[PDB]
Amino acid sequence: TETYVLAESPEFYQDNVTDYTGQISSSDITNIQAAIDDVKASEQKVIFVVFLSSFDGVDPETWTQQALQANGGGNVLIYALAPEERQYGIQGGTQWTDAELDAANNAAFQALSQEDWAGSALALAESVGSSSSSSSGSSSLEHHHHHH
Repeated sequence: TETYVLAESPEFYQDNVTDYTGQISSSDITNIQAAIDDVKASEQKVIFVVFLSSFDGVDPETWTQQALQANGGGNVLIYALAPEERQYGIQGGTQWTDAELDAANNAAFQALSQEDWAGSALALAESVGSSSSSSSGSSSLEHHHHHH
């Protein structure tokens, strides 16, 4: 019974990638989004990538955590990147392990040293997307249509 669910997909989550830089190519933003949705669909984990100009005076890890608090991060992961200052921060919700967060940190960092800012977010998602196995649960949906 390792098949997927037909239709009834989550129509929420308009975007998982927000920029304040305008430096990231729109198509690559969609690529990052696609990588995140794989995690959202298989691991039920919702990642959020924010490309900031800088952190002003909030600090990267502190900024992410606060954004996570306001979001009530259950399955949420806040990733804040400041390309202008080569600094970043990564924090996940209750449904994320310290190991997952670290792997995501190392994943993004690889592209960040290369200054491939968009690739860091993409790699961050891929590090978790690769976890997508044949582990299917007993779940099935249907809008049984009213008649008489």
